[PDB]
Amino acid sequence: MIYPDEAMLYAPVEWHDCSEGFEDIRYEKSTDGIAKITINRPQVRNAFRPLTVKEMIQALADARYDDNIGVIILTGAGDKAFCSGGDQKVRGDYGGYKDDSGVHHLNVLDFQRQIRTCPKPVVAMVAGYSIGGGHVLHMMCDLTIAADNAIFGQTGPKVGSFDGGWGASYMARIVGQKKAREIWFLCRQYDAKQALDMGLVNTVVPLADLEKETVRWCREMLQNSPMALRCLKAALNADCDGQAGLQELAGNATMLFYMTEEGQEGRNAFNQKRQPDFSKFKRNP
Amino acid sequence: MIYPDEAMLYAPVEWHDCSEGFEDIRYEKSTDGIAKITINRPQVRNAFRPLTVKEMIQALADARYDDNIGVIILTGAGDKAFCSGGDQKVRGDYGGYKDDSGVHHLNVLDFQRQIRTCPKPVVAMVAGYSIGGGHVLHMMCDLTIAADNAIFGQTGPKVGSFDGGWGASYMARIVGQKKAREIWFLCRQYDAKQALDMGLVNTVVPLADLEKETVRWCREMLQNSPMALRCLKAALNADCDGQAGLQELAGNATMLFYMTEEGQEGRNAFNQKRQPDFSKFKRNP
Amino acid sequence: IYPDEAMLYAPVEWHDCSEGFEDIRYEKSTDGIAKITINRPQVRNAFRPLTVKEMIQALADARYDDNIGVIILTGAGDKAFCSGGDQKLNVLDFQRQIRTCPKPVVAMVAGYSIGGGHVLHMMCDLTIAADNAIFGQTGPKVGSFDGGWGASYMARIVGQKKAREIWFLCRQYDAKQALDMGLVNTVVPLADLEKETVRWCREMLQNSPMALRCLKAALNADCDGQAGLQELAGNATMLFYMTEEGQEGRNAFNQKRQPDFSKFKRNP
Amino acid sequence: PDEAMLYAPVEWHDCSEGFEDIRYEKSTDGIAKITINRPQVRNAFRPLTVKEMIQALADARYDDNIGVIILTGAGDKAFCSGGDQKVRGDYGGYKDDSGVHHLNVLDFQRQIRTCPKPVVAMVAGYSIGGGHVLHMMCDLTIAADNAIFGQTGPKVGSFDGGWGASYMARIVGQKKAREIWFLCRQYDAKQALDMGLVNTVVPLADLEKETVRWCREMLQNSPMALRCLKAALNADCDGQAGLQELAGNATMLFYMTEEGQEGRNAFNQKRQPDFSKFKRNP
Amino acid sequence: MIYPDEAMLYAPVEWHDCSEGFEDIRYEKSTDGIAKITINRPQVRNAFRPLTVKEMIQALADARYDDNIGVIILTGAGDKAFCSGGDQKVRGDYGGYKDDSGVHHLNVLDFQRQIRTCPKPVVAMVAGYSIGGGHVLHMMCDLTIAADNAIFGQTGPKVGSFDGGWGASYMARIVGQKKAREIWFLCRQYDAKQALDMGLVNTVVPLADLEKETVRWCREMLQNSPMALRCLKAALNADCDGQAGLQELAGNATMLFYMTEEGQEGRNAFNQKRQPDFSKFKRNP
Amino acid sequence: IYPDEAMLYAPVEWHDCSEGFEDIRYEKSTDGIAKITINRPQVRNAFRPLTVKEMIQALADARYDDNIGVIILTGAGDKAFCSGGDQKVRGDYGGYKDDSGVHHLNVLDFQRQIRTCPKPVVAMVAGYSIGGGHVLHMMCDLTIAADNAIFGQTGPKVGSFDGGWGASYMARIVGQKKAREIWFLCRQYDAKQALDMGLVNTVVPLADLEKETVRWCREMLQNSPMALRCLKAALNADCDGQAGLQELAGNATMLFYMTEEGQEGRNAFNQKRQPDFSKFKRNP
Ligand SMILES: CC(C)(COP(=O)(O)OP(=O)(O)OC[C@H]1O[C@@H](n2cnc3c(N)ncnc32)[C@H](O)[C@@H]1OP(=O)(O)O)[C@@H](O)C(=O)NCCC(=O)NCCSC(=O)c1ccc2ccccc2c1O
Ligand SMILES: CC(C)(COP(=O)(O)OP(=O)(O)OC[C@H]1O[C@@H](n2cnc3c(N)ncnc32)[C@H](O)[C@@H]1OP(=O)(O)O)[C@@H](O)C(=O)NCCC(=O)NCCSC(=O)c1ccc2ccccc2c1O
Ligand SMILES: CC(C)(COP(=O)(O)OP(=O)(O)OC[C@H]1O[C@@H](n2cnc3c(N)ncnc32)[C@H](O)[C@@H]1OP(=O)(O)O)[C@@H](O)C(=O)NCCC(=O)NCCSC(=O)c1ccc2ccccc2c1O
Ligand SMILES: CC(C)(COP(=O)(O)OP(=O)(O)OC[C@H]1O[C@@H](n2cnc3c(N)ncnc32)[C@H](O)[C@@H]1OP(=O)(O)O)[C@@H](O)C(=O)NCCC(=O)NCCSC(=O)c1ccc2ccccc2c1O
Ligand SMILES: CC(C)(COP(=O)(O)OP(=O)(O)OC[C@H]1O[C@@H](n2cnc3c(N)ncnc32)[C@H](O)[C@@H]1OP(=O)(O)O)[C@@H](O)C(=O)NCCC(=O)NCCSC(=O)c1ccc2ccccc2c1O
Ligand SMILES: [Cl-]
Ligand SMILES: [Cl-]
Ligand SMILES: [Cl-]
Ligand SMILES: [Cl-]
Ligand SMILES: [Cl-]
Ligand SMILES: [Cl-]
Ligand SMILES: [Cl-]
Ligand SMILES: [Cl-]
Repeated sequence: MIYPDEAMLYAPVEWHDCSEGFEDIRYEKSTDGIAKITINRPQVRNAFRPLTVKEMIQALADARYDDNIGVIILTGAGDKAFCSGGDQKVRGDYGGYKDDSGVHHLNVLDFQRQIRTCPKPVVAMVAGYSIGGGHVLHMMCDLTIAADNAIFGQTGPKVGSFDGGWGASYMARIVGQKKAREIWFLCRQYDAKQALDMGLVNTVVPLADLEKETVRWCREMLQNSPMALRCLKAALNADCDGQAGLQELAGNATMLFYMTEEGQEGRNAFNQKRQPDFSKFKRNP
Repeated sequence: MIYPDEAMLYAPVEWHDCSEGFEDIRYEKSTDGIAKITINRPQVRNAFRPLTVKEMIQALADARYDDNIGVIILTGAGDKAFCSGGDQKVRGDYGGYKDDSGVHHLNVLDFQRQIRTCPKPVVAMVAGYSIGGGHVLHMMCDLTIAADNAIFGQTGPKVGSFDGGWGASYMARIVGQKKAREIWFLCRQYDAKQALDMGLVNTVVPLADLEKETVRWCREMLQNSPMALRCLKAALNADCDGQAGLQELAGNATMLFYMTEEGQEGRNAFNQKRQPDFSKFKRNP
Repeated sequence: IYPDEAMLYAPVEWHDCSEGFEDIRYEKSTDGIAKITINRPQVRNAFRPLTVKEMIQALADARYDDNIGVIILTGAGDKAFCSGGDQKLNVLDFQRQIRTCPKPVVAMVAGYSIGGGHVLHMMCDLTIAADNAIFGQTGPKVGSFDGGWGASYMARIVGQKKAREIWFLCRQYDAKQALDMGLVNTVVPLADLEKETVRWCREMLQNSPMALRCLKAALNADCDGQAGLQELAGNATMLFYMTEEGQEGRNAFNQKRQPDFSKFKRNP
Repeated sequence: PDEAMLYAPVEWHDCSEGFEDIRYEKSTDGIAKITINRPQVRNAFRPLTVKEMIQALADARYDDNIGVIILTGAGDKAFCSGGDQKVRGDYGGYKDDSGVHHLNVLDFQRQIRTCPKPVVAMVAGYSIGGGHVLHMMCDLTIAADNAIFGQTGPKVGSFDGGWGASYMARIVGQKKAREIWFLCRQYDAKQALDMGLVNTVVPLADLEKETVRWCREMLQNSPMALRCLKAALNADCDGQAGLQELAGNATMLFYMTEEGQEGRNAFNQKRQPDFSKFKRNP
Repeated sequence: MIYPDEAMLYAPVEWHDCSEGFEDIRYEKSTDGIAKITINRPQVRNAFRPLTVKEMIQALADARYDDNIGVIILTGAGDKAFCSGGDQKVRGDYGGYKDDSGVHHLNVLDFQRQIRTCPKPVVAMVAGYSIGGGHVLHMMCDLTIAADNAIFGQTGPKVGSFDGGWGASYMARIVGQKKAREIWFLCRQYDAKQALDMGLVNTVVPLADLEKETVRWCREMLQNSPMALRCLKAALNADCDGQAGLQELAGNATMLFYMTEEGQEGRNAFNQKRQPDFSKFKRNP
Repeated sequence: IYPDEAMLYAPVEWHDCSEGFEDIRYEKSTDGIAKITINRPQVRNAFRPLTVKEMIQALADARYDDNIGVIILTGAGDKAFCSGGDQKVRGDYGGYKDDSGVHHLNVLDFQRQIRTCPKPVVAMVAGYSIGGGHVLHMMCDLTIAADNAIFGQTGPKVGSFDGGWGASYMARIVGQKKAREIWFLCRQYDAKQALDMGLVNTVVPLADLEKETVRWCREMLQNSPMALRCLKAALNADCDGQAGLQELAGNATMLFYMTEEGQEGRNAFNQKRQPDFSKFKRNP
C-alpha cells in the first residue's frame, strides 16, 4: 500500500476561530478538515459545568454537519489538564449538576452518546490530567494521543460518584476486566507509560510534540475513505452497543443501498405509481 | 393497591399551542403535563421530510426539558394517517433525503435515538396508516394506542429501502422472529385487530374514542413515580441496547446516588479539601 | 400498489432437478422458487445423514442459482414434514446453511413437524402450516436435546414461558395452537397448502432481493452476536463496492497511486 | 402419560419443621412444594420468608428423589404480594429482626434461575409486585381462573429493573412489558393468558390437580435433558452467567466419558494421558 | 485528589481467628475491615474437595453479611500454592467430585457465582501455583496480587476437564481471545511476569511483601465509598452477564431509590392506605 | 506432567494431498497436522474466489479426517502470508469476480468455517498478513509470527471494510482503542508491535517458523480433542450469541449421547419398551 508523505502530514496548520457565542470552550477549524474543541476552564483543571457540556454538544453538532470537516479533536486549554470531570462546586444534592437557573443536569451523558454516534473519528489530545468524567471522555474518543505529562484515572468512589455506563463496560473493552476493576476500585493515578502499557491510549509523545503528532494522526485519517471510516466505527460500536449499535451499522447500509440502482428503482416506482421491477438487478450469492 | 380516580382520568383536557415557528408539525401542551407532537402533512399521509424530523426533534427536546411535562404523545394530523415514513419525493440518490439546501439526511435515526433515551414515556396515538419509517416510529414509542381504523406495515423491500436497526431487531422483541420476518419480507398491511393479536399495539379502541383513551393512559402514568418510570424505561432498553442501555440505566443509578448522604459526603470532602469519611454509612449486604 | 391475486394464484410449472438424489426431491419453478422435498414418507420423513448431505447440496445449489429467489422446504405426502433424526450431527451444518442463506426459506408443513424436524421448520424464515400440522419436541422423552437454535431461537419466536413448556413437557401442538403462540405464520386447509405457500413466495419474489438479504441478516443479528454482525456488515461491504467511493479505492490500488476521496461528499 | 397416571391422587408428606413463614412438602413421585404462608398480608415476603424459601429450594435441589418444585401461596386469595411494605426501611431494603436491610429476594431469584430442576408457579389470586416477578422467574406458570397479575413499582416507590423488566419482555414482548410496568394495572387470568404471561388457566378447584399433571409430565422425561435445556434457555438471556450453567453441564457429561476419565486417571497415576484411543468426531 | 498516607496503608495488620468449625480452611478478620479466607490443604497444593468449597461458601457468606467487613482476600496456605483446582483423588465417574457420602458435586460453580455477586471487592492473594479450577478462582476475584513466585495456567485438556463458563469467556475479557485460546489449548504454565504482561494479574510483588502489599490495596479500597464500589462491580459484571448482570446493577439502583423521599412516598402511601402523591418531586431532565 | 522437547522438535514428515488444486497446496503430516498453503506469491498470496473455494475444500477434508487434529494456515514463500482479496478481480457489482463473471464474497464462508471448525487452526505468518489476509490470521485460534511478519488493515485506503469479525473480533483481541487505530489509519505493524499489542501469540526467527509452529501443534495434539473442541466453542460463545450457543450446546448433545441416560432412548427402542428415566440418579 502507498502511504502519504510525512512532509504533508507535518505541513503547517491554519486554524480559524469559530468560538463566538461560547463562554466555556474554544472551537476552531483547520483549512484541511480538522475541527478542534477545547475546554477552556483551566482554573478548575478544565472541569465541565452544564454550560460547558451544552457548548461542546453544540460544537460537535456543528462539526458533524460541516462537510469540510473529517476529524474532530477534543482537548483542554493549557498543558496542565485535559479535563477533570464534572464541576463539583455546582454539583447539587438533587441528582445532577446545577446550571445558573437551578436545573440539575447529567448532560455529559448526552455528549458521550454524541461522540459515540458521530460518523467522524474523534481524537482525544491529552496533556496533563484526564480524570473522572474527563477520563471517561478521553475513553469515549476513538483514539487518544497522550503527552508524556499526561495523568489518567477515575475518582468516583473517592468523591461519591460513579460512571457505570460506558465508563465501566467500555473501559473493560479497552484495558480488560482486571485493570478496569483496579482503576475504578482504588482510584489511583496512572502516568502516560502506564496508560500506554495497558492499551488505554494509542501513543505517548513528548508534550512539545503533542499537537504536531495529533494533527499527523488526523491527516492520516483524512486521506482515507470517509464512508469506510463511518461504517467501521459503527461496526466497532456494534460489538458493544447491542441494538443501538445495530441502528448505526444498519443505517449506514441503508445509506449505501440508496446509492444503488436497485434501491433507486424502488423509490422511482413509488413516485411513478407503478410496480418496481427488480429483475435487472442480478442476485449475488 | 388503590386505583386511580376514574372520573379524573376523563376530566376535560386543556391544550395550549406551542407551535410558533414550526412549519411541518403542531406542538401542544396540556395543563396537567401531556405534550403532544403532531405531524401535520396529511396531504402526503404525514410523510416526514428532513425539516419535519428536525422540528420533531426540537419539540421532543423541549418536552424533555419542561419539568411540568411527564408524558409525550406522538400522532399525525387528521384521521387517515399517523405517518407514512420518509418522503419519497425528496429522497435523493446520494444516501439520504434532501432538504431545500440539497444536503442528504437520514435524521429520523436521530429522532429514533431521542425517543429511546427520553426519560419520559412516549405514547404513539395511531389513527389510520402507520407505514414504513412511520411504522418504526410507532414501534419506538413506549406504548401504542390504536384506533380501529389503524393499518400497520413495512414497505422497504417494495420501495427500495430497509430499516435493519431498531426497525428489525426491536420489532422482533415485540412480535417475535416469525412475525417480524413475515412483516418485513412480504410488506403486507395489517389491520388493528391483527396488530393487537401479535402484541404490536397495546390496545385498540374505536376511532371516536382515540384521544380520550390515549389521554386516560397518559394520566395513569402521570400519577406514578417519574423516577421509577425512567429507571424502568432504561432497564427495558437495557435488554436490547448493550452498553448504550447500561449507560442509561447506570446513569439513573448515579442520579439516585447523588441524592444520598454517602454520595454527598464525597462531594463535600472534595470541595472542603479533606478526605471523605464514609464510615458513618452502614454497608448493606 | 400490490400484485394481482390472479398472478399470485396462477399455476406453477415445476422442473425436476433431482438427478443423483436418493432421499430428497429437488425442483425449480419458472418464476424463481426452489423446492426441497424430504422423500422418506415411510418413516414420516425422518432424516438420516445421507438426507442431510443431500439437503445441504440442494440448498447450496439454490443459493448459487441467480434465477432462484425463494426456497421452500417440505416433506413428501400429507402426513409429515419431518420427524427429526432417524431412530435406527450434521443437521447442525444444515441449520447454519438455512440461517446464512441470503434468500428467504419457507417451511411448508403438512402433518408432523417433530423433534429435529421441528427445529428445522423454526430455522426457516417463515412457516405455512396445513390444518393437519402437528408440532413439538421429543428430546427429553428419548434422551436428547437441541440447546442451540432449537432452544434460544425458539424463545425468540414464542417467548420464554412457551419455549420452556414446549421443551420440558414434549407435548404435541395442533395448527391452531401453533398459530396462537406465533410459532407459524398462517394456517390453511390441507388442499390449499401449496397454493398459499406459492402465493407467499411470489409476494417475496416481487420485492427487492438486496433488501430481503439485508433484512434477514439484520434479524439474525439480533440473535447471533458477532456471527450476525458478520452477515450484516458483509452485505454493507457488498453495497459499498457498488459505489464510486468504494471503487476509487480499488482503482487507485490497481493504478498504483493514492486514492482521492475528495469528490465524495460527507453526509452527516 | 395416560390419565390414570397424570390424574392419580395428589398426596403430600410434610417437611415444614423449623419454618415460620412457609410450608414445605414432598410427594412420593418427585414433587417438592414450597408454600408461602402469610395469608394475613396476602403472602408478602419479609426477609425471614425469603431465607426460608432459599433453604427449602436448596433442600429440593439436593434431594435426589425430587425432580420438580412447585412454588405457591397459602389460601386462595394470594400467591404473593411482593416485599412486605410494613418492614421496608428507609435505608435501602427490607428490615429483619436485627435491623439489617435486605433485598434478599434477589438471591432467591438467582436460585430459581440456576436450579437444575424445573420450578412451576401455581398461582391462585394475587401475584403482584415482587410476587409477580417470582411467578415470571419460575419456568412455567399454572394460573387459576381467579388469578390476578401486575406490578406496582411506580405506585409504591420501587422497581425491579433486573429480571423483572428484561425477562418480562422475553415473555410478553416489549410493548406489553412497558404497559405492565408503566401503568401498574391489574390483569385477570384471561388477560394474562392472551398476552402469554402464563402457560395455562384452569378452574380454581382444579388448580393443584392440573399443576401436578404438568409436573408429572416433566417427571417422565430425562432429568439431564431438562437441566441442559433450562441452562440453554437461560443462556439466551444471561450472557456469561448463562454460559457458566450451560458449559457446567457439558463438564458434568464429559466427566462421565472414558475420554474425560483418562485425564483424571493419568494425573492420579502420575503419567502422561493417552487420548489417542478416542476418535476425533467432525 | 487527596490520597491516604502510606504510614496508614502499611501499618501492621491485626488478625482475629474466626475458623471455629472449619476443617479445610482458615477464616480470619482484621480490625479495620478485611476478611481473609485461606484454603488450608497445602499437602495437595491447596486443591479443593466438596467440603472445602462448602466451607469457602460459608465463610464468604459471613463476610458478605458482616457490616464491618469491606473487602475479602482469598488465598492459599503456605508459599507453594494458591490453589490447584478440584481434588482429582475424589473426582468420580458420575459427573462430579465425591463427598464422603458419595454424592457428586460441582459446587465450585456456586462459589464462582458467590464471588461474582458479592457486593464487596474480593482480592486473590497468590503465592506459588494458581492452576486449573484454582486459576479460574483467581480470575473470578476482582483483583489479583501476585508474588514473584506465582505460577498460572489451566490443565483441563490435559486432565480431562474444562471450564467453558467464566473460565473461558471471562478469561477472554481479561487477557483477550488470542491468549485465552493459547492458555486453554496448550495448558502451559506462566510465571508472574508473563501473567502481568498479559493483564492477568494487577501487580507482582516480592514474596515476603505479598500480604503487606495486598493489605495496602485493601486499605485503599476501604477508604472509598462502599456504595460506589458495589455499583461499579455490578456495572462491570453487567458487561458480561446479560440479564443476570442487569439484576445486580438494577438491584443497586432499587436500593438507592429506597433511600429517596420519592421512593419512600410510595411505601408511605401504601402503608397509610391513601393515593401516593409524587407531585412534590421535580422531574430532572 | 509435560511432553518431551525431543518429541516436540522431531522432524516432520509431510505427504502431499494437493491433487486438483490450482491456487493452494494441501499437505498432511504423519502425526496429525494438516497444512493449507496459499500459493499465489506473485500477488502476495492474495485470494481470488477460486483460492477461497479450494481452501474451503481443504479445510473440510481436514475437519473430516479423524487422523488430523490441528490445521495450519500459511502462505507460500517468505514474503507473504496473505494480502487479502485480489483487487485485480474485484468487480463493481458487489464482489470478486470468478472466471464466469459471478461476484463472490466467499471468504465470509471460509471465516465461518474456520470459526466452527472443532479442531484448532493455527496461522503461521511470514511476511505480510494484510487486509482480508489479516482478518484470516485473526480468525485462526492462534498465530505464530516470524520476525519478518507485517500486520495491518487497508480497507479505508482501498475502499473496503470488514465490519464483521474483522472489527468486533479484532477488538476482543487488542482492545477497542487499538482496533480503532488499526482500522482508521491503516498503518503497518511489525512483529514486535503485534506481539506487544497481543495481536499474535509469539514471535520467532523466520528460520525457525515451521519448527516452532509444529511444536505448538504437537503440544495441542497431546491434549484431549474433546476438551479442545468444547473450549473452542465456549470461547466463540462469548462472541457469537446464539450461533455460539449452537456450537456449545451441540457439543453437550454429543457428550450426552455418550452417557447411559442419553442412550436410554436407543436402548428402550431396541428392547421394545418405554424409556425409564427414573433409574438415573439426579446430581445436584
Ligand atoms: C487530580 C486533579 C484533577 C488535579 O490536581 P491538582 O493538584 O493539580 O489540582 P487541584 O489543587 O486539586 O485543583 C486546582 C483547582 O481546580 C479545582 N478543581 C479541580 N477539579 C475540579 C472538579 N472536578 N470540580 C471542581 N473543581 C475542580 C480545585 O478545586 C482547585 O481550585 P480551587 O478550589 O483552589 O479554587 C484534582 O483537581 C482532582 O482530583 N479533581 C477532582 C476530580 C473529580 O473528582 N471529578 C469528578 C468525578 S465524577 C464526574 O466527573 C462525573 C461527571 C458527570 C457524570 C454524569 C453521569 C454519571 C457520572 C458522572 C460522573 O461520574
Ligand atoms: C393488590 C393486593 C396484593 C391485594 O389487595 P386486597 O385488597 O385484596 O388486599 P389489601 O386489603 O390491600 O391487603 C390486605 C392486608 O394485607 C396487607 N398487605 C398486602 N400486601 C402487602 C405487602 N406487600 N406488604 C405488606 N402488607 C401487605 C395489607 O396491608 C392489609 O393488611 P392490614 O392493614 O389489614 O393489616 C394489595 O394488598 C397490594 O397492592 N399490596 C401491595 C403490593 C405491592 O406494592 N408490593 C410491593 C411491590 S415492590 C416488591 O415487591 C419488591 C421486592 C423486592 C425487591 C428487591 C429488589 C428489587 C426490587 C424489589 C421489589 O420491587
Ligand atoms: C399505504 C399508504 C401510506 C397510503 O395509501 P393511500 O392509498 O391511502 O394513499 P396514496 O394515494 O398512496 O397517497 C396519497 C398521497 O400521499 C403521498 N404519499 C404517501 N406516502 C408518501 C411517502 N412516504 N412519501 C411521499 N409521498 C407519499 C402520495 O404520493 C399521494 O400523493 P400525490 O401523489 O397525490 O401528490 C401509501 O401512501 C404508501 O404506501 N406510501 C409509501 C410508504 C413508504 O414506502 N414509505 C417509505 C418507507 S422507508 C422510510 O420510511 C425510511 C425513512 C428513513 C430511514 C432512515 C434510515 C433507514 C431507513 C429509513 C427508512 O426506511
Ligand atoms: C502444577 C501442580 C499444581 C504442582 O506441581 P508440583 O510439582 O509442585 O506438585 P505435585 O508433586 O504435582 O503435587 C504435590 C502433591 O499434591 C497433590 N496434588 C496437587 N494437585 C492436586 C489436585 N488438583 N488434586 C489432587 N491432588 C493434587 C499431588 O498428587 C501430590 O500429592 P501426593 O502424591 O504426594 O500425595 C500439580 O500438582 C498439578 O498439575 N495438579 C493438578 C492440577 C489440575 O489438573 N487440577 C484440575 C483442573 S480442572 C478443575 O480444577 C475444575 C474443578 C471444578 C470444575 C467445575 C465445573 C467445571 C469445571 C471444573 C474444573 O475444570
Ligand atoms: C502491503 C502489500 C501486501 C505488500 O507490499 P509490497 O510492497 O511488498 O508489494 P507490492 O509491490 O505492493 O505488491 C506486489 C504485487 O502483488 C500485487 N498485489 C499485492 N496484493 C494484492 C491484492 N490484495 N490484490 C491484488 N494484487 C495484489 C501487486 O499489485 C503487485 O503486483 P503487480 O501489479 O506488480 O503485478 C501490498 O501489496 C498491498 O497493500 N496490497 C493490498 C492489500 C489490500 O488492500 N487488500 C484488500 C483489502 S480488503 C479485503 O481483503 C477483503 C476481502 C474480502 C472481503 C469479504 C467481505 C468483506 C470484506 C472483505 C475484504 O475487506
Ligand atoms: Cl491553549
Ligand atoms: Cl470518576
Ligand atoms: Cl386525502
Ligand atoms: Cl419500510
Ligand atoms: Cl417474544
Ligand atoms: Cl412491582
Ligand atoms: Cl483447568
Ligand atoms: Cl482491510
